[PDB]
Amino acid sequence: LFVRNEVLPTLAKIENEFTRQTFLQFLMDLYNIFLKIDDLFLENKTYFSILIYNGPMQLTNHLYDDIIYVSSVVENSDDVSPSEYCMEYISHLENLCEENKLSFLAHAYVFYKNFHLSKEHLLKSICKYLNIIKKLKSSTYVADVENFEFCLNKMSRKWSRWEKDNFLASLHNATNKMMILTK
Repeated sequence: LFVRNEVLPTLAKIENEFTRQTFLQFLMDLYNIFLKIDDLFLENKTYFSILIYNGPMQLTNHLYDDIIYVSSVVENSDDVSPSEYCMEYISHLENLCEENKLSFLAHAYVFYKNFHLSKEHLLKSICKYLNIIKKLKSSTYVADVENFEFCLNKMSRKWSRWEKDNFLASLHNATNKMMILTK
């Protein structure tokens, strides 16, 4: 199956060598990137049926609820909105998807993947640092990534070698643009 034999090794190979106001913005940025992914799936309902019919993932809803919670323990909470950088990235995903649906899909995947892989350490240590009592809904593991990986395996069964090549190459680009959203 494509994920275990091709995607996960490729990601392994791709391994080489801040106030509360700011944290709320961080979550708003993440909410909007993930929301955009959900919108670009629905805007191509036919192409992405296996990820839709698989049924919605829970992460956007978790972040939504987590933004409401964190809003409650931030002064001037209604002032904060998505950052300049996030709105670039949202347009970039539109554009990516417009050009090549699998180029876009690689970027969605890596985003779900790298968030899963880093969320628990990040959100615990940020919420410690900023004295934010309640653990966030979006730090919980609810198989979003596993479900993503399940759908990749099924989609890859109807992909040309070329389409797989594009997807695996696109992981590099997505991995990099990931890091850049870490400040």
